[PDB]
Amino acid sequence: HSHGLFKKLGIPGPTPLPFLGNILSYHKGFCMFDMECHKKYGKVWGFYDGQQPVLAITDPDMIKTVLVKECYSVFTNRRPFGPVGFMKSAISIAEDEEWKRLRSLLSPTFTSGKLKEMVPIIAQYGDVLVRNLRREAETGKPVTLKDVFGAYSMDVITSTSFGVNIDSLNNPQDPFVENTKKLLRFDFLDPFFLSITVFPFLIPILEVLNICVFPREVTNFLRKSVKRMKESRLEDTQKHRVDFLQLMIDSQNSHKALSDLELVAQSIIFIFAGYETTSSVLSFIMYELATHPDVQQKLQEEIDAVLPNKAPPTYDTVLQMEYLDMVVNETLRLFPIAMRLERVCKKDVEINGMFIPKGVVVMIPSYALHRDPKYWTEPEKFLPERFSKKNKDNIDPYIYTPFGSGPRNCIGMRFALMNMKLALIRVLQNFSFKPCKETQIPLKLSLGGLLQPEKPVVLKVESRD
Ligand code: HEM
Repeated sequence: HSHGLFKKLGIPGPTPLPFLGNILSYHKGFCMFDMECHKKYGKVWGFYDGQQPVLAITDPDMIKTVLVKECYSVFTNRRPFGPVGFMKSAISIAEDEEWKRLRSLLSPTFTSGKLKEMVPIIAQYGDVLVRNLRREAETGKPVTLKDVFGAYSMDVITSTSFGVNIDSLNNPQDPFVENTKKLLRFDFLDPFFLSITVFPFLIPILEVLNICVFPREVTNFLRKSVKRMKESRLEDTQKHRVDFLQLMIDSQNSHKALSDLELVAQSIIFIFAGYETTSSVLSFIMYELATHPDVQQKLQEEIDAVLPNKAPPTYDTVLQMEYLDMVVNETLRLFPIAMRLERVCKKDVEINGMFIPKGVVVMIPSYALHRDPKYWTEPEKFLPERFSKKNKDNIDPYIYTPFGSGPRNCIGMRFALMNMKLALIRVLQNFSFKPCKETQIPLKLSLGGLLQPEKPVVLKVESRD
């Protein structure tokens, strides 16, 4: 019962109930709870996830000392979350020294160089998306974005980690599409995870019963999948391509190296971390564009000016589109799908005047901060202008953090950005998007612990001649 803590330190917050902490307050989701506390406790506050104390911070400098300055020594890990199994060694779950080794070994995977080399691969599935989406534009019945984009997203993950070239959308069956599909990001407000937070003592029990938040079904398949390919597939050499797996294998053959269990776990996590995030953001971007016909027109003019007569998109060409970048960034402001960044304080400290005791989870409420009236004129509005070179000097890099910051930010950032824009450039060269009847306006965020549409986005899709 650390419920005494925040008053003992003099830190404001809502009143915990015995056992539950402040969880009952999650009935309206992480984001709405965060915005409420901000409005009423000011710069910093505390609360309890069961008996787990969590201190929220909104100070640009404070946030930076945590994410940047003192990542290495004090604020290195995220909070443990459930029985994790062999995935305990995935880079985004790993901790302290184990984590640093992996971050180092996997860094070259996401180089500028290696990114450029993957353009021809992912571009090839831009084509396929178009081909596909076209079919629906003829059908004239409203499109489901999460489905069209999920396909695209899966298509791109598979190929860029050993080239498993599959049209997911039309191959509803293939063993490989089915397993991966089931790799859905976790809802830390579902019945299961709510119980884990209140009875965290129940975790070691589950670990001993070989139960795991990553279903046995999918991970088994994948290890046994990666199995055949990793050796006895490319054990014949020739036509070596660029993909995360080879990239990781190449460091397997001459604090170095990756084990045959650690490599399987990164492979899985990349999917987990990339699959639904990419597809979701892309839905939010298409939503914004359809409910803002103007911005879409502006965007299609830029694309056409840079890439005349449907010319195929490229690396250098993509880094050159400033309005595209603006639209992507605005969308992320409004829908920063991680919602919060979190670090566990490993030892007593004081940071710009405020003392953090060992064991507290320090939490930065991204969704809140992105909508804070202090930094944003018209917070709730979709306005890409906000991110023009003529203004970007006015956005604070520790208020706007859709991919986090410091040494433990999204290692897949440049790749996510490039991949998404590629999808957009090709989709927008060919079609336009339009609100439907079944389109929700204004859209409504879920009650869950995911940032996602309450009801999946469906839009009218019109071809360009
Ligand atoms: C647009 C979709 C995506 C968004 C919004 C996104 C956002 C983030 C955020 C906010 C974090 C936490 C950073 C922190 O703790 O401060 C993160 C971590 C991470 N992301 Fe991304 N991400 C996206 C796609 C990706 C992709 C495509 C990959 C790689 C394939 C990726 C791999 C990771 C990994 C491995 C971590 C943990 C890094 C570490 O602990 O060293 N995510 N992501």
